[PDB]
Amino acid sequence: MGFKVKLEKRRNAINTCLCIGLDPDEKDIENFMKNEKENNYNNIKKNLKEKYINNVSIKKDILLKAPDNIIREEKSEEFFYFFNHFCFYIINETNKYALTFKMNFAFYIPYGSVGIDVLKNVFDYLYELNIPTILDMKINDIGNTVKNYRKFIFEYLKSDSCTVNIYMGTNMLKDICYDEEKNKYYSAFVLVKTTNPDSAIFQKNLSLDNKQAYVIMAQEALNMSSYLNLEQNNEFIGFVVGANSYDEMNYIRTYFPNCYILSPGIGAQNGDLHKTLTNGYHKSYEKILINIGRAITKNPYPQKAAQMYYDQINAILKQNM
Amino acid sequence: GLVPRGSMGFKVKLEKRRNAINTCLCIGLDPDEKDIENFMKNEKENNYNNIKKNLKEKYINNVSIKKDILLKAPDNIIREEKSEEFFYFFNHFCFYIINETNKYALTFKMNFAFYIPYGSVGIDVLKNVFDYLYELNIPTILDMKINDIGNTVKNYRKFIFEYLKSDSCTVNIYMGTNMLKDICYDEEKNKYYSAFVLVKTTNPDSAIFQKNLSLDNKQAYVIMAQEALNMSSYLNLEQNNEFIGFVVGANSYDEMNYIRTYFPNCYILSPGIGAQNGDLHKTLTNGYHKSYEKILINIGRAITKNPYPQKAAQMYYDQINAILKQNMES
Ligand SMILES: Nc1cc(=O)[nH]c(=O)n1[C@@H]1O[C@H](COP(=O)(O)O)[C@@H](O)[C@H]1O
Ligand SMILES: Nc1cc(=O)[nH]c(=O)n1[C@@H]1O[C@H](COP(=O)(O)O)[C@@H](O)[C@H]1O
Repeated sequence: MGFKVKLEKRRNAINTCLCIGLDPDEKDIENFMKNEKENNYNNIKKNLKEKYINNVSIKKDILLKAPDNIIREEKSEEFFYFFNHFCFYIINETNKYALTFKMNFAFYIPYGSVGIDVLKNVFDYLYELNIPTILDMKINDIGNTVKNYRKFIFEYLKSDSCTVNIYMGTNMLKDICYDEEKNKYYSAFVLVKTTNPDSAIFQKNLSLDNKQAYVIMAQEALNMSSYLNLEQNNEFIGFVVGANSYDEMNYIRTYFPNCYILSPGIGAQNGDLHKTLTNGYHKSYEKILINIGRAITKNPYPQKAAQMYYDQINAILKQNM
Repeated sequence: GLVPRGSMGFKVKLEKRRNAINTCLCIGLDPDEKDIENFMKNEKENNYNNIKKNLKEKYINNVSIKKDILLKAPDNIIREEKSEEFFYFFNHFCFYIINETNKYALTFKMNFAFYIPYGSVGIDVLKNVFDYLYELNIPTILDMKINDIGNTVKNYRKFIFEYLKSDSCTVNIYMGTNMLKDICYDEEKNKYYSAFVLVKTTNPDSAIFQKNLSLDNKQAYVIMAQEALNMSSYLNLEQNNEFIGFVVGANSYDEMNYIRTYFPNCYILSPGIGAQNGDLHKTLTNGYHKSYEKILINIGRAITKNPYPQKAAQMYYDQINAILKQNMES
């Protein structure tokens, strides 16, 4: 059924709220290319033994080839092959510690179409493993236009959820989280308080009747969730609250006690894991997803990086229990 | 004293084209699935008259992606290349619109959302569309409303300004204006780029944050506009012939007036004429600047869903130019 149910069931199976961010940059892909040479393509060889590699949509034949053969006979496909295999490696190494994976669209678009094929294969692979997914694309537009993102994200990729910037207004959510024609409902996290250094400029400095913009925005997002009856349908509108934004995390959790929060900003952005999880804590802890991207994906051994975040999260979750 | 194509800042490119064609029409190219399907059907019914005309154009030979496919005879596509049929008819639909309408366009605006919902195939089309517009030298806007943290948003900059070679893009600065340092500036190459930030949009509930939120008796959209310009100054964009401008809906007459009043020389991009029914005389009058290119009037479906887009475009060009004339003759 809904994302609410998928998250709950996965939390029951793995007992964490780690969200692993999969945001590969050019340097990471090139590094993977290089390491794999030095290592006799060990990680790619592992990827090929996994069963679900056989269920991805795009250029499967290419993906199943030996690296040595790709490099000589399918050179034009080398970037595709190593990019896709980088993502498969990270997933295969870390999925056992992940409540959910968040892929930031920005990392999949800058080479043109090739990265979108990779992104589709990444979502196919996670769907097959039944791991909850988030597309972080911060979508926003008028209703007629945004329906195309609903199609891309929820029908093409079959994502469970996405991120949305509702500064234009909340009506867009009607065309992102709801498909009237098909009677389908989808989940989204709206930007509330972000991690960038100048985030106060509009999110805090603007207000409406003694409340900061971020509170107004959170409240209006939940009002739209209500109008749509999302939770009735096991889907939700939640909040992106920065892991370096303790006061706001604390406020949001206090005043919206049962909201779903997605919290990026730990690791590469120096956010604080203990404070973030303590301030956003909920006993149904799928309601406080702690996103870790670069601190895992730019680590020579991502499994060990994932494991340590998993263990620390779990030790903090017990403290708060 | 002459600058070659591609070797000048967006400010200069817009002003030169405005001088040439004397309009502020921005043509929106937002093809939906029905548009592509309808094009395929109509071409099939008419022995591909419009595709055959596309294939005559010299610059189709200059686009980057799958020329081997694009330049095939249409009946060969249907028979021998069925897996490339959608790519071919989608790309030729966009080329057909461009070919029929470009002589009237100050700029074309492509909304990214229309090119993504089929996966990679639409991004190949979008790349070819931007390469084609670049060859024709027609000013471009990628309407993507991009936003993210600095490290992430750089990837959009690379896609939009290096891969597509767009002249400009739309940006949502609700996260903050620091992101503009990573969009309108590339520190590594020391290159500067142009953008339009969202100020007042056309959606029916746009007031809910843009007007309802305030700081010291100034509404959010005014604060956002000022902050964008402050960053533009800091970055020295206009000294490098680039700019940060504002998206202001064609239906937002009072907001357009305030913006032009308070920021007299700002660049405004105004969607909402045509399909969305905004008042053209009211918008163009409230947003008017004697340098026409500072009030771009976007028209999309009203042109692209018309059976005769060349004529539809000519009719909006003429209507706009008539209103420009009235504003110029006082
Ligand atoms: N959506 C976001 C809102 C935000 O405020 N900060 C942030 O980092 N993100 C995204 O989360 C991820 C953080 O990744 P990392 O800093 O763990 O690598 C990236 O995809 C960011 O673009
Ligand atoms: N960027 C926008 C901001 C906005 O407020 N309204 C709007 O319509 N747009 C875009 O302009 C175009 C309007 O096209 P049309 O209504 O003329 O077809 C579409 O790409 C919209 O997503």
